[PDB]
Formats: sequence, structure tokens, C-alpha cells
Amino acid sequence: QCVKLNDGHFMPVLGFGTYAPPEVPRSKALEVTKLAIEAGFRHIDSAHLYNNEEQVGLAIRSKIADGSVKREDIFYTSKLWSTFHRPELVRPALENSLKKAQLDYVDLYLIHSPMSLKPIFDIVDLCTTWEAMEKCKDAGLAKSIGVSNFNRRQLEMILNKPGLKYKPVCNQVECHPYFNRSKLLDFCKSKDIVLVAYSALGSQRDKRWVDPNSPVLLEDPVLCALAKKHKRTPALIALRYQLQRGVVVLAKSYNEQRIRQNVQVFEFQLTAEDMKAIDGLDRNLHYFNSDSFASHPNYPYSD
Ligand SMILES: NC(=O)c1ccc[n+]([C@@H]2O[C@H](COP(=O)([O-])OP(=O)(O)OC[C@H]3O[C@@H](n4cnc5c(N)ncnc54)[C@H](OP(=O)(O)O)[C@@H]3O)[C@@H](O)[C@H]2O)c1
Ligand SMILES: Cc1cc(CC(=O)O)n(C)c1C(=O)c1ccc(Cl)cc1
Repeated sequence: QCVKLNDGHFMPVLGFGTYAPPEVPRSKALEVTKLAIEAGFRHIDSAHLYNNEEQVGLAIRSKIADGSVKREDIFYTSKLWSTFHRPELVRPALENSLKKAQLDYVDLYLIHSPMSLKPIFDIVDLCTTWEAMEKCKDAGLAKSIGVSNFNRRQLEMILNKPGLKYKPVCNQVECHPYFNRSKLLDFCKSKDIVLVAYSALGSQRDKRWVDPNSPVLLEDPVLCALAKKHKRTPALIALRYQLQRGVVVLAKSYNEQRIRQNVQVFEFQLTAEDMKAIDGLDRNLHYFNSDSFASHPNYPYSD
């Protein structure tokens, strides 16, 4: 199903994650995006950064051309990268993403992160970046606009901007049973802003920014117990948890069997006791943890 966003558009509650590290051929994105749409995914998450918008857009166009879906059936997200925060760079970055994907509009365009980089850190008033995003919604380049990796103070900055025209529809953030963001989630619900969870299955544990000593979420013994109780899988428990707390959840997989498994999240539900057990795993663990950004002036986990 879908959640109604605060601008009246609708976002499917399960999303497909398209990021894969540079060792995976670019052409894999094309193949797995078509498999995702075949399995039932209708929300597809990409970004300028992922260097795959050509392949992702071609997958969506291929599934439109063969009659599987209409354009208005797909919710496609792209993201403005942090070297493009200066307001004059926002609409060109979005137009470039549209040309790569060969689409007329995105369903969602996000500020990918608040940590501005030189167009080496940069200092940019993100209120002015937001005004440029608003202009892209008014032009019809993006049906909806949102933010990603913002903390509550950063979100309030936008919500409190003089002459704000559109609130963010969402804040896409790292969110899973080790780092469940309840307080931020509550703040988002109080403003009718959707929290969208990434690394909901514990991240890809990329060696460039994730500590290999960190616990592997899908080997968690409480998730394994719940998967055995429901005869499902640790991944499906982790996804289902987000749906039941009102969080829209992404899931990346480049494996045909796991892509088809992940749509089963709609097939079962967890009890209040199961959900309390998963809530008991919260331990302030974000898998992103690198000197590369941890001392950025707008690092969101500084709090
Ligand atoms: N806004 C941002 O800054 C940001 C940051 C990070 C991620 N994201 C978005 O969120 C998406 C997902 O987050 P993520 O990349 O961190 O990965 P994720 O969804 O947490 O997935 C982690 C690993 O789970 C595996 N997996 C998937 N389904 C499974 C299943 N049913 N059973 C066992 N393992 C399974 C996948 O491996 P296999 O491929 O081998 O199946 C994947 O590499 C990204 O692709 C991107 O679209 C956004
Ligand atoms: C973690 C991560 C994973 C990816 C790839 C993706 O979007 O799939 N991105 C771009 C990041 C960030 O830039 C990021 C850096 C620091 C912080 Cl605090 C939050 C996000």
C-alpha cells in the first residue's frame, strides 16, 4: 500500500534500494530494477551519487514499454548531491538526473544530506537550497520534495523558515532495530512528515565507512527468534517492524530470490510483544561511522 504525503501525493510504503558499490557492474542496476518491479515494488530509490540513474530509468521505461506498469504506477526518487546545495545549482542538478533517467519528472526529490561539500566542506544556508527545491516542485520537475539525513534541529530549521511554501514530505534517514530513531520518528509524525528508513536491513557494511566489528543486524538472535516464530526470515521481521511503526522502508537487494522475498512483508504481522522485543534492540548504533563526515559542521549525529 501507500501513505498519503503532506502535499496530497502518495508514496508506496515499501521501496527498492538501488545503490551498489562501484565493484558491481552498472548494468546490474538495470537487471535488478526490472526484477524488483516484476516482484511488486512500485517505489524505486536512486540518486545522482549512485551513478545508476541511466540504468534505473531504463528499467522503469522497459517495464512501461512492455505494459507491466504505467508511469503513474511507479514512484521514482532521486537526490541532490551535497556539492550542489548552492541554490542556483539545484534545478540544473535535477534536470541532469531527469535526462540521465530519461524521465519527465521525479516523484520525489530529496536533499541527499545536510553536509554541504565544496562545489572539503562548504557552508550553505540550506534554507536557500530548500527554496530552490520548492521552485522545482512548482515547475513540475518533482511532484514532491523532501530531505534526507536531517536531524530534528535541521528539520525545524526548514519548518521554521520565513515564507515557507512546502514542508518536506519526508526525511529519509538510517533506521533499523539498532538505531530505531523513535524520538525523531515521533517528531516527524507530529509534523505529518514521513520517516523513510534506509539501511533497514543493517546496511551493505561498505568497508569505506562501516566498522566490520559492528553487529550484523540480520544475525541478531532476537530477529532470528521472531523469524522462527513467524516462519519468515530476519530480513522480513526487520522490514515488517518499520511498516508497523508507520515508517516507509527501503530494501536494497541485487539477488533475485531476496528481491522476491522482500515483498512478503505485506503477508504477515508482528504482535505488540514482538514489536516490544524489537524495540528492546535499540542501542544508538549507526552503521555509518567514518572520520570522513563525523566532524562535518552539519553532521547529523552530533545531536
Ligand atoms: N539517503 C541516504 O543517504 C542513503 C544512505 C544509505 C542507503 N540509502 C538508500 O537505501 C537503500 C537501502 O539501504 P542499504 O543500501 O544500506 O542496504 P539495506 O536495505 O540495509 O540492505 C543491506 C543488505 O541486505 C541484503 N538483503 C536484502 N534482502 C535480504 C533478505 N531478504 N535476506 C537477507 N539479506 C537481504 C542485501 O544484500 P543482497 O543485495 O546480496 O541481497 C543488502 O546488501 C540504498 O540502496 C539507497 O537506495 C540512502
Ligand atoms: C551513509 C551513506 C550511504 C550512502 C550511499 C547511499 O545513499 O546509498 N550515502 C550517500 C551515505 C552518506 O553520505 C551519509 C554520510 C553520513 C551520514 Cl551521518 C549519513 C549519510
